[PDB]
Amino acid sequence: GFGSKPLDSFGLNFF
Repeated sequence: GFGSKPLDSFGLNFF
């Protein structure tokens, strides 16, 4: 997603 977490479809996961 986009945010401070590990992997997501858009890189690093949202909050």
